[PDB]
Amino acid sequence: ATAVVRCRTRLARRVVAAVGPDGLLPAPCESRVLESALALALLTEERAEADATARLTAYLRTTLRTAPPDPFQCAVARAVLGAGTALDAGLDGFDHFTAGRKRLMFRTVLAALGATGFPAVPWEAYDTRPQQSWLHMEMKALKVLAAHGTGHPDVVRDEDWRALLPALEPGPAWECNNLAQLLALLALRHSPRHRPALGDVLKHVAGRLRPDGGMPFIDGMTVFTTAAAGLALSLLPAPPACVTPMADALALRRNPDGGYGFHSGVAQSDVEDTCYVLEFLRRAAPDRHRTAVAEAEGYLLALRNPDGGFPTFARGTSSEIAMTAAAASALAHDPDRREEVDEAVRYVVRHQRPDGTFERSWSRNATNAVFRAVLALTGVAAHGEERRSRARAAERALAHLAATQNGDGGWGHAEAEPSDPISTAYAVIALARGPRARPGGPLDRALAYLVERQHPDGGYRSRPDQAGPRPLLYDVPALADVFVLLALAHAT
Ligand SMILES: CC(C)=CCC/C(C)=C/CC/C(C)=C(\F)COP(=O)(O)OP(=O)(O)O
Ligand SMILES: [Mg+2]
Ligand SMILES: [Mg+2]
Repeated sequence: ATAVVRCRTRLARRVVAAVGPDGLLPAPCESRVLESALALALLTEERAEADATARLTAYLRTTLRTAPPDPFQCAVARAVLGAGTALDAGLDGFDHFTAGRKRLMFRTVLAALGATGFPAVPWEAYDTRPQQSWLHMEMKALKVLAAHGTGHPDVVRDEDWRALLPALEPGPAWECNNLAQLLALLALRHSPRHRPALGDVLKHVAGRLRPDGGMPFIDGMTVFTTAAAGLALSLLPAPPACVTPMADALALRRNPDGGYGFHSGVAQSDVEDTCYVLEFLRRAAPDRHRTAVAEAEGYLLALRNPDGGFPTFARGTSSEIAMTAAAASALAHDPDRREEVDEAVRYVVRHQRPDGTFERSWSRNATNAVFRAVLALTGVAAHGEERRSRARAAERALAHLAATQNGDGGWGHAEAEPSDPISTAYAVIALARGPRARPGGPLDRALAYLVERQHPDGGYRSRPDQAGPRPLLYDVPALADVFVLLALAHAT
Protein backbone atom coordinates (compact mmCIF):
# COMPACT_ATOMS: atom_id res chain seq x y z
CA ALA A 1 0.00 0.00 0.00
CA THR A 2 0.93 3.67 -0.08
CA ALA A 3 3.68 5.24 2.00
CA VAL A 4 0.96 7.00 3.99
CA VAL A 5 -0.76 3.72 4.90
CA ARG A 6 2.62 2.21 5.79
CA CYS A 7 3.30 5.25 7.99
CA ARG A 8 -0.17 4.94 9.53
CA THR A 9 0.40 1.25 10.29
CA ARG A 10 3.77 1.71 11.99
CA LEU A 11 2.39 4.57 14.09
CA ALA A 12 -0.68 2.55 15.08
CA ARG A 13 1.44 -0.36 16.31
CA ARG A 14 3.37 2.13 18.45
CA VAL A 15 0.21 3.69 19.89
CA VAL A 16 -1.36 0.29 20.59
CA ALA A 17 1.80 -0.96 22.30
CA ALA A 18 1.75 2.10 24.59
CA VAL A 19 -1.73 1.37 25.96
CA GLY A 20 -1.27 -0.27 29.34
CA PRO A 21 -3.09 -3.37 30.54
CA ASP A 22 -5.28 -0.99 32.56
CA GLY A 23 -6.56 0.49 29.28
CA LEU A 24 -4.72 3.81 29.67
CA LEU A 25 -2.12 5.48 27.47
CA PRO A 26 0.36 7.06 29.94
CA ALA A 27 0.66 10.80 29.32
CA PRO A 28 3.07 12.39 31.80
CA CYS A 29 3.82 16.11 31.56
CA GLU A 30 7.36 17.42 31.22
CA SER A 31 9.03 19.80 33.64
CA ARG A 32 8.17 23.46 33.18
CA VAL A 33 10.25 26.49 34.13
CA LEU A 34 7.37 28.35 35.79
CA GLU A 35 6.50 25.61 38.29
CA SER A 36 10.14 24.66 38.86
CA ALA A 37 10.82 28.31 39.71
CA LEU A 38 7.83 28.54 42.06
CA ALA A 39 8.94 25.26 43.63
CA LEU A 40 12.50 26.58 43.95
CA ALA A 41 11.19 29.75 45.60
CA LEU A 42 8.93 27.87 48.03
CA LEU A 43 11.52 25.34 49.19
CA THR A 44 14.17 28.07 49.46
CA GLU A 45 12.24 30.50 51.68
CA GLU A 46 11.18 27.59 53.88
CA ARG A 47 14.86 26.51 53.92
CA ALA A 48 13.85 22.95 53.07
CA GLU A 49 15.02 20.10 50.85
CA ALA A 50 18.55 21.14 49.93
CA ASP A 51 18.92 18.21 47.53
CA ALA A 52 15.75 19.09 45.62
CA THR A 53 16.43 22.83 45.49
CA ALA A 54 19.91 22.09 44.13
CA ARG A 55 18.42 20.03 41.30
CA LEU A 56 15.73 22.64 40.61
CA THR A 57 18.47 25.27 40.32
CA ALA A 58 20.52 23.17 37.89
CA TYR A 59 17.42 22.44 35.81
CA LEU A 60 16.54 26.13 35.62
CA ARG A 61 20.01 27.24 34.50
CA THR A 62 20.33 24.45 31.94
CA THR A 63 16.86 25.03 30.51
CA LEU A 64 17.54 28.76 30.16
CA ARG A 65 20.92 27.97 28.60
CA THR A 66 19.71 25.38 26.09
CA ALA A 67 15.90 25.68 25.68
CA PRO A 68 14.61 29.11 26.75
CA PRO A 69 10.82 29.34 27.09
CA ASP A 70 8.67 32.43 26.60
CA PRO A 71 9.88 35.72 28.13
CA PHE A 72 7.45 35.54 31.05
CA GLN A 73 8.79 32.21 32.30
CA CYS A 74 12.37 33.36 31.73
CA ALA A 75 11.74 36.47 33.84
CA VAL A 76 10.23 34.17 36.47
CA ALA A 77 13.30 31.92 36.45
CA ARG A 78 15.68 34.89 36.51
CA ALA A 79 13.68 36.36 39.40
CA VAL A 80 14.09 33.21 41.53
CA LEU A 81 17.65 32.34 40.47
CA GLY A 82 18.70 35.81 41.65
CA ALA A 83 11.02 42.36 33.45
CA GLY A 84 7.80 44.25 32.87
CA THR A 85 8.91 44.05 29.25
CA ALA A 86 8.42 40.30 29.73
CA LEU A 87 4.71 40.74 30.47
CA ASP A 88 4.29 42.84 27.33
CA ALA A 89 6.28 40.21 25.43
CA GLY A 90 4.70 37.02 26.76
CA LEU A 91 1.24 38.52 26.18
CA ASP A 92 2.14 40.10 22.83
CA GLY A 93 -1.44 40.81 21.85
CA PHE A 94 -2.70 37.71 23.64
CA ASP A 95 -6.14 37.84 22.00
CA HIS A 96 -8.53 36.19 24.46
CA PHE A 97 -11.24 37.04 26.99
CA THR A 98 -8.85 36.08 29.82
CA ALA A 99 -6.16 38.63 28.87
CA GLY A 100 -7.20 40.96 31.68
CA ARG A 101 -7.12 38.29 34.38
CA LYS A 102 -3.81 37.00 33.02
CA ARG A 103 -2.07 40.39 33.12
CA LEU A 104 -3.12 40.56 36.78
CA MET A 105 -2.11 36.95 37.49
CA PHE A 106 1.29 37.19 35.82
CA ARG A 107 2.27 40.55 37.31
CA THR A 108 1.29 39.44 40.82
CA VAL A 109 3.42 36.32 40.33
CA LEU A 110 6.44 38.32 39.19
CA ALA A 111 5.94 40.73 42.10
CA ALA A 112 5.55 37.89 44.60
CA LEU A 113 9.03 36.81 43.44
CA GLY A 114 10.47 40.32 43.84
CA ALA A 115 10.85 41.21 40.16
CA THR A 116 8.40 44.14 39.95
CA GLY A 117 5.83 46.12 41.92
CA PHE A 118 2.48 44.64 42.85
CA PRO A 119 -0.48 45.85 40.75
CA ALA A 120 -2.13 48.98 42.14
CA VAL A 121 -5.63 47.51 41.85
CA PRO A 122 -8.55 47.16 44.24
CA TRP A 123 -8.47 43.85 46.08
CA GLU A 124 -11.71 42.88 44.30
CA ALA A 125 -9.70 42.53 41.07
CA TYR A 126 -8.61 39.11 42.41
CA ASP A 127 -12.26 38.01 42.76
CA THR A 128 -13.23 35.46 40.10
CA ARG A 129 -16.57 33.75 39.31
CA PRO A 130 -16.95 30.04 40.12
CA GLN A 131 -15.25 28.24 37.19
CA GLN A 132 -12.57 25.54 37.18
CA SER A 133 -11.82 24.72 40.84
CA TRP A 134 -8.10 25.61 40.48
CA LEU A 135 -8.70 29.17 39.16
CA HIS A 136 -10.46 30.22 42.35
CA MET A 137 -7.60 28.90 44.49
CA GLU A 138 -5.00 30.56 42.25
CA MET A 139 -6.63 34.00 42.41
CA LYS A 140 -7.09 33.73 46.18
CA ALA A 141 -3.42 32.77 46.59
CA LEU A 142 -2.28 35.72 44.49
CA LYS A 143 -4.54 38.08 46.44
CA VAL A 144 -2.93 36.86 49.66
CA LEU A 145 0.58 37.28 48.23
CA ALA A 146 -0.30 40.79 47.06
CA ALA A 147 -1.70 41.70 50.48
CA HIS A 148 1.40 40.56 52.37
CA GLY A 149 3.78 41.75 49.65
CA THR A 150 2.43 45.31 49.80
CA GLY A 151 2.36 45.41 53.62
CA HIS A 152 -1.39 45.00 54.27
CA PRO A 153 -1.88 41.51 55.74
CA ASP A 154 -4.99 42.67 57.63
CA VAL A 155 -6.77 42.75 54.25
CA VAL A 156 -6.89 38.94 53.98
CA ARG A 157 -10.37 37.67 54.86
CA ASP A 158 -10.92 34.20 56.29
CA GLU A 159 -12.80 33.21 53.13
CA ASP A 160 -9.53 33.75 51.26
CA TRP A 161 -7.52 31.39 53.47
CA ARG A 162 -10.32 28.82 53.26
CA ALA A 163 -9.88 28.60 49.49
CA LEU A 164 -6.28 27.43 49.99
CA LEU A 165 -6.99 24.53 52.35
CA PRO A 166 -6.83 21.84 49.60
CA ALA A 167 -3.15 22.72 49.08
CA LEU A 168 -2.36 21.37 52.56
CA GLU A 169 -3.85 17.91 51.98
CA PRO A 170 -1.28 15.09 51.81
CA GLY A 171 -0.21 13.37 48.63
CA PRO A 172 -0.42 14.56 45.04
CA ALA A 173 -1.67 17.99 44.10
CA TRP A 174 -5.39 18.68 44.39
CA GLU A 175 -6.87 18.39 40.89
CA CYS A 176 -3.38 17.28 39.73
CA ASN A 177 -2.43 20.98 39.39
CA ASN A 178 1.07 21.78 40.63
CA LEU A 179 1.06 25.50 39.77
CA ALA A 180 -2.11 25.90 41.85
CA GLN A 181 -0.72 24.07 44.88
CA LEU A 182 2.64 25.87 44.70
CA LEU A 183 0.85 29.23 44.53
CA ALA A 184 -1.41 28.33 47.46
CA LEU A 185 1.56 27.16 49.54
CA LEU A 186 3.52 30.35 48.84
CA ALA A 187 0.56 32.25 50.32
CA LEU A 188 -0.17 29.78 53.12
CA ARG A 189 3.36 30.04 54.50
CA HIS A 190 2.50 33.63 55.51
CA SER A 191 -0.18 32.34 57.93
CA PRO A 192 0.84 31.01 61.36
CA ARG A 193 -2.55 29.28 61.59
CA HIS A 194 -1.52 27.05 58.68
CA ARG A 195 2.23 26.49 59.04
CA PRO A 196 1.70 23.30 61.13
CA ALA A 197 0.46 21.50 57.99
CA LEU A 198 3.24 22.87 55.76
CA GLY A 199 6.21 20.61 56.48
CA ASP A 200 4.34 17.50 55.36
CA VAL A 201 3.45 18.84 51.92
CA LEU A 202 6.94 20.25 51.25
CA LYS A 203 8.28 16.69 51.45
CA HIS A 204 5.73 15.49 48.89
CA VAL A 205 6.26 18.49 46.60
CA ALA A 206 10.01 17.82 46.75
CA GLY A 207 9.46 14.19 45.74
CA ARG A 208 7.64 15.24 42.57
CA LEU A 209 10.89 16.25 40.85
CA ARG A 210 11.28 14.58 37.48
CA PRO A 211 14.56 12.95 36.41
CA ASP A 212 15.76 16.17 34.76
CA GLY A 213 15.39 18.03 38.07
CA GLY A 214 12.27 19.93 37.02
CA MET A 215 8.68 20.26 38.21
CA PRO A 216 5.77 19.43 35.87
CA PHE A 217 2.82 21.75 35.38
CA ILE A 218 0.39 18.85 35.89
CA ASP A 219 0.77 15.18 36.72
CA GLY A 220 -0.44 14.14 33.27
CA MET A 221 -3.28 13.99 30.74
CA THR A 222 -3.99 10.26 30.63
CA VAL A 223 -7.74 10.73 30.13
CA PHE A 224 -7.35 13.30 27.34
CA THR A 225 -4.66 11.19 25.66
CA THR A 226 -6.36 7.81 26.08
CA ALA A 227 -9.62 9.18 24.67
CA ALA A 228 -7.87 10.80 21.70
CA ALA A 229 -5.87 7.63 21.02
CA GLY A 230 -8.96 5.44 21.32
CA LEU A 231 -10.81 7.70 18.89
CA ALA A 232 -7.95 7.50 16.39
CA LEU A 233 -7.69 3.71 16.74
CA SER A 234 -11.48 3.35 16.29
CA LEU A 235 -11.28 5.23 12.96
CA LEU A 236 -8.89 2.67 11.48
CA PRO A 237 -10.29 0.21 8.92
CA ALA A 238 -9.92 -2.53 11.55
CA PRO A 239 -9.66 -1.18 15.11
CA PRO A 240 -7.39 -2.99 17.56
CA ALA A 241 -9.06 -5.10 20.21
CA CYS A 242 -7.60 -2.89 22.95
CA VAL A 243 -10.16 -0.14 22.28
CA THR A 244 -12.49 -2.08 24.58
CA PRO A 245 -10.24 -1.90 27.69
CA MET A 246 -9.55 1.75 26.78
CA ALA A 247 -13.28 2.51 26.69
CA ASP A 248 -13.80 0.68 29.98
CA ALA A 249 -10.98 2.63 31.64
CA LEU A 250 -12.41 5.97 30.51
CA ALA A 251 -16.00 5.16 31.49
CA LEU A 252 -15.13 4.09 35.05
CA ARG A 253 -13.34 7.42 35.66
CA ARG A 254 -16.28 9.67 34.79
CA ASN A 255 -17.26 12.34 37.28
CA PRO A 256 -20.61 12.62 39.09
CA ASP A 257 -21.78 15.26 36.62
CA GLY A 258 -21.22 12.78 33.77
CA GLY A 259 -18.23 14.70 32.42
CA TYR A 260 -14.54 13.88 32.37
CA GLY A 261 -11.33 15.44 33.61
CA PHE A 262 -8.00 15.47 31.84
CA HIS A 263 -6.33 13.03 34.26
CA SER A 264 -7.03 10.41 36.89
CA GLY A 265 -8.37 12.10 40.01
CA VAL A 266 -9.48 15.37 38.40
CA ALA A 267 -12.97 16.14 39.72
CA GLN A 268 -13.36 19.17 37.42
CA SER A 269 -15.03 18.08 34.20
CA ASP A 270 -14.46 20.00 30.98
CA VAL A 271 -16.02 20.07 27.53
CA GLU A 272 -12.87 19.09 25.63
CA ASP A 273 -12.18 15.85 27.51
CA THR A 274 -15.87 14.90 27.58
CA CYS A 275 -16.23 15.30 23.81
CA TYR A 276 -13.26 13.03 23.07
CA VAL A 277 -14.54 10.32 25.42
CA LEU A 278 -18.04 10.68 23.97
CA GLU A 279 -16.90 10.51 20.34
CA PHE A 280 -14.68 7.54 21.18
CA LEU A 281 -17.28 5.58 23.15
CA ARG A 282 -19.94 6.14 20.48
CA ARG A 283 -17.72 4.24 18.03
CA ALA A 284 -16.10 1.51 20.15
CA ALA A 285 -18.80 0.81 22.75
CA PRO A 286 -22.12 2.62 22.15
CA ASP A 287 -23.98 -0.29 23.78
CA ARG A 288 -21.40 -1.62 26.25
CA HIS A 289 -21.30 1.95 27.67
CA ARG A 290 -24.76 3.23 26.72
CA THR A 291 -25.11 4.85 30.14
CA ALA A 292 -21.75 6.64 30.09
CA VAL A 293 -22.63 7.98 26.64
CA ALA A 294 -25.99 9.32 27.83
CA GLU A 295 -24.50 10.86 30.97
CA ALA A 296 -21.77 12.64 28.99
CA GLU A 297 -24.40 13.94 26.57
CA GLY A 298 -26.37 15.26 29.54
CA TYR A 299 -23.25 16.95 30.90
CA LEU A 300 -22.66 18.95 27.71
CA LEU A 301 -26.35 19.88 27.41
CA ALA A 302 -26.10 21.38 30.91
CA LEU A 303 -23.02 23.55 30.23
CA ARG A 304 -24.57 25.06 27.10
CA ASN A 305 -24.70 28.86 27.01
CA PRO A 306 -27.79 30.81 25.87
CA ASP A 307 -25.92 32.17 22.82
CA GLY A 308 -25.60 28.66 21.35
CA GLY A 309 -21.97 28.06 22.26
CA PHE A 310 -20.33 25.98 24.96
CA PRO A 311 -17.79 27.10 27.57
CA THR A 312 -14.90 24.98 28.76
CA PHE A 313 -15.78 24.49 32.44
CA ALA A 314 -18.89 26.30 33.67
CA ARG A 315 -21.97 27.74 31.98
CA GLY A 316 -22.14 31.53 32.05
CA THR A 317 -18.47 31.93 31.21
CA SER A 318 -17.63 32.90 27.64
CA SER A 319 -18.50 30.34 25.01
CA GLU A 320 -15.52 29.21 22.96
CA ILE A 321 -15.39 28.26 19.29
CA ALA A 322 -13.32 25.07 19.58
CA MET A 323 -15.51 23.88 22.46
CA THR A 324 -18.73 24.75 20.60
CA ALA A 325 -17.60 22.86 17.50
CA ALA A 326 -16.40 19.91 19.59
CA ALA A 327 -19.76 19.72 21.36
CA ALA A 328 -21.76 19.96 18.13
CA SER A 329 -19.80 17.05 16.66
CA ALA A 330 -20.22 14.86 19.75
CA LEU A 331 -23.92 15.67 20.18
CA ALA A 332 -24.78 15.14 16.50
CA HIS A 333 -25.14 11.35 16.74
CA ASP A 334 -28.49 11.55 18.53
CA PRO A 335 -31.22 13.25 16.45
CA ASP A 336 -32.92 14.30 19.70
CA ARG A 337 -30.58 17.29 20.01
CA ARG A 338 -30.49 18.60 16.44
CA GLU A 339 -31.78 21.94 17.74
CA GLU A 340 -28.76 22.37 20.01
CA VAL A 341 -26.38 21.08 17.32
CA ASP A 342 -27.53 23.51 14.63
CA GLU A 343 -27.40 26.44 17.04
CA ALA A 344 -23.86 25.46 18.03
CA VAL A 345 -22.85 25.28 14.35
CA ARG A 346 -24.47 28.65 13.69
CA TYR A 347 -22.47 30.08 16.59
CA VAL A 348 -19.33 28.77 14.88
CA VAL A 349 -20.19 30.44 11.58
CA ARG A 350 -21.00 33.80 13.17
CA HIS A 351 -17.61 33.98 14.91
CA GLN A 352 -15.45 32.96 11.94
CA ARG A 353 -12.98 35.77 11.35
CA PRO A 354 -12.71 37.76 8.11
CA ASP A 355 -9.59 35.79 7.10
CA GLY A 356 -11.33 32.44 7.67
CA THR A 357 -9.71 31.60 11.01
CA PHE A 358 -11.27 31.15 14.44
CA GLU A 359 -9.43 31.18 17.76
CA ARG A 360 -6.36 30.29 19.82
CA SER A 361 -7.52 28.94 23.19
CA TRP A 362 -6.16 25.72 24.73
CA SER A 363 -3.88 25.26 21.68
CA ARG A 364 -1.36 27.89 20.60
CA ASN A 365 -1.82 27.20 16.87
CA ALA A 366 -4.63 28.35 14.63
CA THR A 367 -5.12 24.92 13.03
CA ASN A 368 -6.69 23.44 16.18
CA ALA A 369 -9.84 25.56 16.05
CA VAL A 370 -9.92 25.26 12.24
CA PHE A 371 -10.09 21.46 12.44
CA ARG A 372 -12.77 21.48 15.15
CA ALA A 373 -14.86 23.96 13.15
CA VAL A 374 -14.45 22.10 9.84
CA LEU A 375 -15.53 18.78 11.37
CA ALA A 376 -18.69 20.36 12.77
CA LEU A 377 -19.33 22.41 9.62
CA THR A 378 -19.06 19.28 7.43
CA GLY A 379 -19.96 16.44 9.81
CA VAL A 380 -23.39 17.66 10.91
CA ALA A 381 -25.63 17.04 7.90
CA ALA A 382 -27.53 20.07 6.63
CA HIS A 383 -29.61 20.93 3.58
CA GLY A 384 -30.71 24.01 1.69
CA GLU A 385 -29.51 27.43 2.78
CA GLU A 386 -27.73 25.99 5.82
CA ARG A 387 -25.73 23.46 3.79
CA ARG A 388 -24.50 26.29 1.58
CA SER A 389 -23.77 28.57 4.56
CA ARG A 390 -21.70 25.90 6.30
CA ALA A 391 -19.91 24.78 3.13
CA ARG A 392 -18.79 28.39 2.57
CA ALA A 393 -17.48 28.74 6.12
CA ALA A 394 -15.63 25.44 5.75
CA GLU A 395 -14.16 26.53 2.40
CA ARG A 396 -12.78 29.76 3.86
CA ALA A 397 -11.21 27.79 6.73
CA LEU A 398 -9.54 25.18 4.51
CA ALA A 399 -8.48 28.02 2.21
CA HIS A 400 -6.75 29.75 5.13
CA LEU A 401 -4.85 26.51 5.67
CA ALA A 402 -3.77 26.47 2.03
CA ALA A 403 -2.78 30.14 2.16
CA THR A 404 -0.43 29.65 5.13
CA GLN A 405 1.06 26.23 4.34
CA ASN A 406 4.85 26.18 4.51
CA GLY A 407 7.12 25.00 1.72
CA ASP A 408 7.86 21.75 3.54
CA GLY A 409 4.12 20.98 3.48
CA GLY A 410 3.38 21.56 7.17
CA TRP A 411 2.00 24.27 9.44
CA GLY A 412 3.51 25.88 12.52
CA HIS A 413 1.95 27.58 15.52
CA ALA A 414 1.52 30.74 13.43
CA GLU A 415 1.68 31.57 9.75
CA ALA A 416 5.42 32.39 9.84
CA GLU A 417 6.50 29.65 12.30
CA PRO A 418 8.38 26.50 11.24
CA SER A 419 6.26 23.42 10.69
CA ASP A 420 5.61 20.95 13.49
CA PRO A 421 3.79 17.60 13.39
CA ILE A 422 0.95 18.54 15.77
CA SER A 423 -0.04 21.78 14.03
CA THR A 424 0.12 19.82 10.77
CA ALA A 425 -2.03 16.96 12.08
CA TYR A 426 -4.82 19.40 12.97
CA ALA A 427 -4.60 20.85 9.46
CA VAL A 428 -4.73 17.39 7.87
CA ILE A 429 -7.88 16.39 9.76
CA ALA A 430 -9.59 19.51 8.39
CA LEU A 431 -8.22 19.15 4.85
CA ALA A 432 -9.37 15.52 4.82
CA ARG A 433 -12.90 16.99 4.65
CA GLY A 434 -12.19 18.97 1.49
CA PRO A 435 -11.67 17.64 -2.03
CA ARG A 436 -9.89 14.34 -2.55
CA ALA A 437 -6.11 14.61 -2.47
CA ARG A 438 -4.51 15.45 -5.82
CA PRO A 439 -0.75 15.28 -6.46
CA GLY A 440 0.93 18.44 -5.24
CA GLY A 441 -2.29 19.47 -3.50
CA PRO A 442 -2.31 20.95 0.01
CA LEU A 443 -3.48 17.75 1.72
CA ASP A 444 -1.11 15.61 -0.36
CA ARG A 445 1.87 17.76 0.62
CA ALA A 446 0.74 17.61 4.25
CA LEU A 447 0.69 13.80 4.32
CA ALA A 448 4.18 13.63 2.81
CA TYR A 449 5.38 16.03 5.51
CA LEU A 450 4.10 13.65 8.19
CA VAL A 451 5.69 10.70 6.38
CA GLU A 452 9.13 12.34 6.28
CA ARG A 453 8.94 13.42 9.95
CA GLN A 454 8.32 9.89 11.27
CA HIS A 455 10.98 8.60 13.69
CA PRO A 456 12.69 5.21 13.17
CA ASP A 457 10.87 3.99 16.29
CA GLY A 458 7.57 4.77 14.52
CA GLY A 459 6.65 7.87 16.52
CA TYR A 460 6.83 11.66 16.40
CA ARG A 461 8.64 14.30 18.45
CA SER A 462 6.87 17.64 18.19
CA ARG A 463 7.00 21.11 19.67
CA PRO A 464 4.10 21.19 22.16
CA ASP A 465 0.83 22.99 21.47
CA GLN A 466 -1.04 22.82 24.80
CA ALA A 467 -1.50 26.05 26.77
CA GLY A 468 -2.22 26.39 30.47
CA PRO A 469 -2.59 28.79 31.90
CA ARG A 470 -3.03 30.41 28.51
CA PRO A 471 -0.99 31.31 26.67
CA LEU A 472 1.77 29.38 28.47
CA LEU A 473 2.85 26.17 26.73
CA TYR A 474 3.29 22.87 28.54
CA ASP A 475 4.55 19.63 27.02
CA VAL A 476 2.74 16.28 27.10
CA PRO A 477 4.92 14.29 24.66
CA ALA A 478 2.48 11.40 24.19
CA LEU A 479 0.00 13.70 22.43
CA ALA A 480 2.18 13.93 19.30
CA ASP A 481 1.75 10.30 18.22
CA VAL A 482 -1.96 10.38 19.09
CA PHE A 483 -2.89 13.48 17.10
CA VAL A 484 -0.80 12.41 14.09
CA LEU A 485 -2.50 9.01 14.18
CA LEU A 486 -5.83 10.81 14.45
CA ALA A 487 -4.87 12.78 11.34
CA LEU A 488 -3.73 9.73 9.36
CA ALA A 489 -6.92 7.88 10.33
CA HIS A 490 -9.18 10.66 9.04
CA ALA A 491 -7.08 11.10 5.89
CA THR A 492 -6.68 7.46 4.82
C1 LIG B 1 -7.74 19.27 28.39
C2 LIG B 1 -7.88 20.35 27.36
C3 LIG B 1 -6.87 20.28 26.25
C4 LIG B 1 -8.84 21.26 27.41
C5 LIG B 1 -9.63 21.73 28.59
C6 LIG B 1 -8.79 22.54 29.56
C7 LIG B 1 -7.71 21.75 30.23
C8 LIG B 1 -8.19 20.72 31.21
C9 LIG B 1 -6.43 21.97 29.96
C10 LIG B 1 -5.23 21.20 30.42
C11 LIG B 1 -5.09 21.11 31.93
C12 LIG B 1 -4.95 22.44 32.63
C13 LIG B 1 -4.80 22.35 34.12
C14 LIG B 1 -5.00 23.60 31.98
F1 LIG B 1 -4.28 23.87 30.87
C15 LIG B 1 -5.85 24.73 32.42
O1 LIG B 1 -5.07 25.78 32.98
P1 LIG B 1 -5.81 27.04 33.63
O2 LIG B 1 -7.16 26.61 34.10
O3 LIG B 1 -4.87 27.62 34.64
O4 LIG B 1 -5.94 28.05 32.40
P2 LIG B 1 -6.59 29.53 32.28
O5 LIG B 1 -8.07 29.35 32.53
O6 LIG B 1 -5.92 30.36 33.35
O7 LIG B 1 -6.29 30.02 30.89
MG1 LIG C 1 -5.11 29.73 35.59
MG1 LIG D 1 -3.36 26.43 36.34
